Amino acid sequence: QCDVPPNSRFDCAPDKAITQEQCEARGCCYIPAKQGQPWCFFPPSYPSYKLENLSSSEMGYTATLTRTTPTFFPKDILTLRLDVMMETENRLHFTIKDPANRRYEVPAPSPLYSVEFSEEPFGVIVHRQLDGRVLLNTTVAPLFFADQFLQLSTSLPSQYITGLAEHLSPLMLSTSWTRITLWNRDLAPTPGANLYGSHPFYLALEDGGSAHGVFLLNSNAMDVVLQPSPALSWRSTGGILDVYIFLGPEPKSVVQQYLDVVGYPFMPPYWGLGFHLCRWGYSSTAITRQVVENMTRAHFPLDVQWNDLDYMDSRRDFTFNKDGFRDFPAMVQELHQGGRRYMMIVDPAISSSGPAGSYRPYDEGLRRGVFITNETGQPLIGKVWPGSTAFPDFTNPTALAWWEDMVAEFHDQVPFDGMWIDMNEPSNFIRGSEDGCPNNELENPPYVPGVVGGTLQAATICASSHQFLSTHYNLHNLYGLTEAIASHRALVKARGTRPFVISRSTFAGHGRYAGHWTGDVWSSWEQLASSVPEILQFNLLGVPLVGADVCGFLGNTSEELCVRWTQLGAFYPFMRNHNSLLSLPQEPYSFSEPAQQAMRKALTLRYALLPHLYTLFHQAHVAGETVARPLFLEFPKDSSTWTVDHQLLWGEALLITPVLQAGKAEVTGYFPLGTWYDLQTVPIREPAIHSEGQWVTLPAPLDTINVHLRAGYIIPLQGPGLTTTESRQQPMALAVALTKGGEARGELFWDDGESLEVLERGAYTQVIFLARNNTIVNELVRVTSEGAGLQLQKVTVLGVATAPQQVLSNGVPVSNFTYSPDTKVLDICVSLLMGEQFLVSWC
Ligand SMILES: *[C@@H]1O[C@H](CO)[C@@H](O[C@@H]2O[C@H](CO)[C@@H](O[C@@H]3O[C@H](CO)[C@@H](O)[C@H](O)[C@@H]3O)[C@H](O)[C@H]2NC(C)=O)[C@H](O)[C@H]1NC(C)=O
Ligand SMILES: *[C@@H]1O[C@H](CO[C@@H]2O[C@@H](C)[C@@H](O)[C@@H](O)[C@@H]2O)[C@@H](O[C@@H]2O[C@H](CO)[C@@H](O)[C@H](O)[C@H]2NC(C)=O)[C@H](O)[C@H]1NC(C)=O
Ligand SMILES: *[C@@H]1O[C@H](CO)[C@@H](O[C@@H]2O[C@H](CO)[C@@H](O)[C@H](O)[C@H]2NC(C)=O)[C@H](O)[C@H]1NC(C)=O
Ligand SMILES: CCCCCCC[C@@H]1N[C@@H](CO)[C@H](O)[C@H]1O
Ligand SMILES: *[C@@H]1O[C@H](CO)[C@@H](O)[C@H](O)[C@H]1NC(C)=O
Ligand SMILES: *[C@@H]1O[C@H](CO)[C@@H](O)[C@H](O)[C@H]1NC(C)=O
Ligand SMILES: [Cl-]
Ligand SMILES: [Cl-]
Ligand SMILES: [Cl-]
Repeated sequence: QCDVPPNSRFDCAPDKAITQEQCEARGCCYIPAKQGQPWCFFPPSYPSYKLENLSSSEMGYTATLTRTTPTFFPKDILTLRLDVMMETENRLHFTIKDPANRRYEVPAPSPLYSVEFSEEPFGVIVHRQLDGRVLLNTTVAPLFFADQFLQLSTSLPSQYITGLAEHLSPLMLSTSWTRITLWNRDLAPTPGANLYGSHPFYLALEDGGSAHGVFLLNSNAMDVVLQPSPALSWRSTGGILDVYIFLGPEPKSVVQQYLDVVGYPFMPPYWGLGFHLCRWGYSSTAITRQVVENMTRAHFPLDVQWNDLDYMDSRRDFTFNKDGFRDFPAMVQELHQGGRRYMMIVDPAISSSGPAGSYRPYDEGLRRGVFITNETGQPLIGKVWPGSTAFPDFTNPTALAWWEDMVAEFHDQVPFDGMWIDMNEPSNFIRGSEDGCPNNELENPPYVPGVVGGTLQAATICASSHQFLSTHYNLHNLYGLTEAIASHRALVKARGTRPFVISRSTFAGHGRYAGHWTGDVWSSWEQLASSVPEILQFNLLGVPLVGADVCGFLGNTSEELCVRWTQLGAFYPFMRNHNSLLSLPQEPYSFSEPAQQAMRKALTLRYALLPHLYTLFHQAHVAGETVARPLFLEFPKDSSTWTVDHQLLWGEALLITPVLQAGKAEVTGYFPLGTWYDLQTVPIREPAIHSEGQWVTLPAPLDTINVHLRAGYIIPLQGPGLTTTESRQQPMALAVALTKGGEARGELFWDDGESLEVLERGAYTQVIFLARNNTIVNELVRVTSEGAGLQLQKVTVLGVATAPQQVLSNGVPVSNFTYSPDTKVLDICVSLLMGEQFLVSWC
């Protein structure tokens, strides 16, 4: 009975340090590890639930689950209801609930899956129908379902699993007895720690390159434990088991299927894809204006100027000081006059210490009962930047109305273009409240997940504090998401155009409302390298508008680190350089001339690619696609890609291989089977890498980042500007990467860059580009006033093996072309319109 292979032992003492006698008294097996692996584990006969009265419904199954022997946890729920819903051919959904009490809940034709059930011990078994592979099997360990402890386990199909944000780790999670804690926490990113957000989703790869995803729709503090058998255990401190399985079979299909439940990514405004520049320490409008002046003087693109806490009066939301920021409104109006936008920090917590009637956000918040309350029904008071603060309850419909009013009234004073919502874990400088927290089972639960500080109260507010929908215990992991939703709506009402919200704290489904940055990353080579997996991970989780602080936030960047970080950072979907109060300056213009040139080239290339990046965001928004994606999403059948997380793709076609280490003049990266053209051969070293699926060492001097364009793809480009206001007026270009057989395909999505309801109203242009048999044509999917008059002036064709004798545009010899026999590049001058059918030919 105790003859269980070490890697298959499930922990029977997750709650406490246990002796052999206590372990055996629990009905568990005690076998010390020979050097982590649990010493106290469940025998196969450990009491679980028994399935009874399984019955077939329309859309699936229902059953009773009965536990006859209590666990070592208090308040086992001995009778459960199982509901299985076969929702689509790709999506299976099951719940396990208490039928006697409403518990907290987060607010050939055949399916790809088959489901069967173990009776005793109870388990759900999900097979992939096509190849019989076991994807889910919850029979592997007991089902625990107590008031403050849920545990469901499964076998995994492989050692390859990704998800369960937010943590600083490789894209592929370690299955070596790893405890991953989901409890939103203000902490500078470091490995093994619960960070700002919680995404209870994983994607599991299968031998051969198929994949499936599992979402547990549970917002409680949880541990997810991975062991090398391989297997996973969800361990939640409340709510219910609400489980979705997504059958893929392609990894990109798993992600889209997940996003079909939690929401497709919001469409950002075009300007939001430009360069953002911020620090804590721009302590006046004069200094802030000098940042824009200095960037402009040195020909550095900048779409958006930001301020941190500097702008506020005594670090309070919806104020500006009358010292350095007396003329704040004029500053922002002037930014708009120059074609730039403005962003500023907003904290959730509201100063509670001001004289009554002197600070409207608090005074009005008190009147309308917007704040999280304590045992006596008064506002819970903590400490953040302004001192004593109350915390808005963004589950309260009246708090939403209050937040809309405060944002709209402040926007009437200072016409900011979005909100940078920080400290929204929610972060508390003291433990729970100024008054501490009561002694109850929510504050002191029977199972505390592996959170930093060892308590649910650490760096946040009391768990038993009251919100409109439930206790903070159940809602904590949603706090940031609820603020992001409230802020999205507030910005839609205030401005009447697409909202731009960048949030620190997140939850599953965040990407439907807002973007994210990875928080207080050190200015280190390690954090530069760690940013690639984390940006890729957020893309898999439907938050494609993500990036890290370019050059790092904490400490002092070096010039070499800031060159490499700007080079990589230019391929973050959200690109912002941000810097701490105590740091040396790190604006592009603050470095040596050669570092400035490298940084200017990185920004120039990003601005040139913006029509492509915007089209990739359109695909995320309409089809649940990733923007930044790991190689394994695009080449899943090549198992060499599975562990690659220091390279990224933009969409299907652009491979970025950054230097992530000091003192390097070369980088080794994986090239999937195919031809990869060096983007340096496109007017804005091997001209083409011919790969069989192999590692290639590339030259990568300090002034260089390796970027390759996949053969078979066409990229739309636009001319330069220091803003997207300027760049969107420039003529466009195509980069056409031919296959050996002379084929390529690409597309362009164009709209006005900021209106709401564009796709519903049809207020966009959509064009497909096709290369075939020495011709390039456009195919007009939709042509409207927005995009019709886009000028195409240049067509660069890569992989043209012989010099053409003639190049025609609509049947007429072109004004000029150049052909380079060394690089096999054909560069063609044209005068065409994206929205009018053209034919470019050569021979
Ligand atoms: C629920 O939250 C409220 C605040 O909204 C807490 O009120 C606080 O209660 C303490 C006493 O328990 C007050 O401390 C007292 O302050 C006065 C001076 O103002 C001092 O003379 C007393 O010796 C004592 O320190 C505190 O002022 C008050 N805070 C505010 C903002 O009024 C309440 O205690 C919370 N309830 C629980 C059970 O946590
Ligand atoms: C499993 O179900 C049986 C039978 O339940 C009946 O039929 C169902 C379709 C549904 O309509 C129920 O409401 C019916 O009662 C349960 O056994 C019955 O228990 C009830 C109440 O204790 C009793 O009145 C009947 O005599 C029993 N009927 C039979 C045929 O034995 C049984 O309790 C269910 N098991 C569990 C664990 O819930
Ligand atoms: C799902 O997991 C269960 C438990 O690990 C597997 O059931 C065991 O199968 C082994 C080998 O066939 C038997 O010797 C054990 O007696 C079974 N245990 C129990 C509790 O039934 C089961 O095979 C797995 N199902 C699938 C389809 O893989
Ligand atoms: C110099 C110490 C820096 C650490 C504190 C930063 C506090 C706050 N959080 C940052 C964003 O995560 C932001 O820049 C600042 O307002
Ligand atoms: C802008 O550049 C000037 C001239 O080099 C410098 O004195 C000033 O401090 C800079 N200001 C900022 C905010 O970088
Ligand atoms: C960064 O540089 C400044 C100036 O030399 C210094 O005071 C500060 O401590 C440095 N920061 C770190 C973390 O070394
Ligand atoms: Cl012992
Ligand atoms: Cl509740
Ligand atoms: Cl390999």
